[PDB]
Amino acid sequence: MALLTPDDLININMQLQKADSAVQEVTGLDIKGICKALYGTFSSSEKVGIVPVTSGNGIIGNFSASLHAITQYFGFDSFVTDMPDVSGYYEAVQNGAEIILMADDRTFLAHNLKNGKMANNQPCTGIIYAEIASRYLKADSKDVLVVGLGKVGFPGAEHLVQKDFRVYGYDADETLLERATSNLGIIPFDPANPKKFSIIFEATPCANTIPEAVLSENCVLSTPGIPCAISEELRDKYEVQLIAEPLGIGTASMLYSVL
Ligand SMILES: NC(=O)C1=CN([C@@H]2O[C@H](COP(=O)(O)OP(=O)(O)OC[C@H]3O[C@@H](n4cnc5c(N)ncnc54)[C@H](O)[C@@H]3O)[C@@H](O)[C@H]2O)C=CC1
Ligand SMILES: NCCC[C@@H](N)C(=O)NCCCC[C@H](N)C(=O)O
Ligand SMILES: [Mg+2]
Ligand code: NA
Repeated sequence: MALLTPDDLININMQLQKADSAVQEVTGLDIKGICKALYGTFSSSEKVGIVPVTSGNGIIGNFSASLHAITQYFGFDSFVTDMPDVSGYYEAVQNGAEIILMADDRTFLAHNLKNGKMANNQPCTGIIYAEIASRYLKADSKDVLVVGLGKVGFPGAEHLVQKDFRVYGYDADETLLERATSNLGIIPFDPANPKKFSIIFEATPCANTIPEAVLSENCVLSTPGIPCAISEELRDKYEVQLIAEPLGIGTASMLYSVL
C-alpha cells in the first residue's frame, strides 16, 4: 500500500505553486485551466467538508490539513470536521457541506451532495496527469510512453488512447500489461529495444522506472507517483520538464469532475 506519509505533505502550498508554474510552462494553462478544459466546469467557492478517517492504518498527519490548503488554493470554502468517520460525516452534512471529501486506505472520494456526482481519486489523478502530458506545447509527435498501468495508470492510458495519441505502455506485471494491451489497443513497450519520447506518463510507487534510453532533451515527465521516476542527474542531463505533486492536482481533478 503506497500511501502518503506526513513528510510528503510538508508545505503543500509551496509544492502546489511550483507544480502550478510547471503546468503553466508546459501546457500554457494552469491547473485550474486544465481542469476547466477537461471537464468544462468552474468553481463557485463551494462548501467542501473534509472528514478525517481512522479506518485501516488511520489518520495520516497533514492529510486533512493539506486538503484544506489545496481546496483554499483553488478557491473553495472548505473546512475539516472536529469528529472523524461517521460522526465526522454527520458533522459535515450538518454544517452545510455541499461536497464531502474523505478517504480510507483503498478509496479517496469526492461526493457532490447537490448533483449526486462522485469522483474516485485514482481515475481522476490518472486522467489529469495524462491530460497535462498530452497538452505539452513543444511536442513534435503524438508518441506517449506510459509506465505503470494500475489503478492510476490504466485510466490515464485510456484517456490518452481516446485522445487519439500513439500510446506505448509498460508494466512490471505482465498480466496487467497484456490485459491493458488487449483492452486499450496500446503498443506493448519493450525495454530491450527502446525509443525516445517527448511525452512520458508514469504512475508507479517506485524510483528509477524511466531509463535514459527513453529520454529526449526537454521531455515531459508527468508523474503522480512517489517518489521520483527519474534520478536527479538524469533530470538535469536532459532538462526534463517535471510535473509531480503529492495530492493537490488529483484533488483538483476530483473536485472539478463533480462540479
Ligand atoms: N500524486 C497524487 O496525487 C497521487 C499519487 N498516487 C500514487 O501513484 C502511484 C500509483 O498508484 P496506483 O496506480 O493506485 O498503484 P497500483 O499498484 O494500482 O499501480 C501501480 C502499477 O505500477 C506497476 N509497477 C510497479 N513498479 C514498476 C516498475 N519498476 N516498472 C514498471 N511498472 C511498475 C505495478 O505493477 C502496478 O501495476 C502510487 O505511488 C500512489 O502513491 C496515487 C493517487 C494520487
Ligand atoms: N496520493 C493521494 C492520496 C490518496 C492515496 N494515495 C492515499 O494516500 N490514501 C490514504 C489516505 C488516508 C487518509 C486518512 N484516512 C485520513 O483521514 O487522514
Ligand atoms: Mg496529485
Ligand atoms: Na514512481
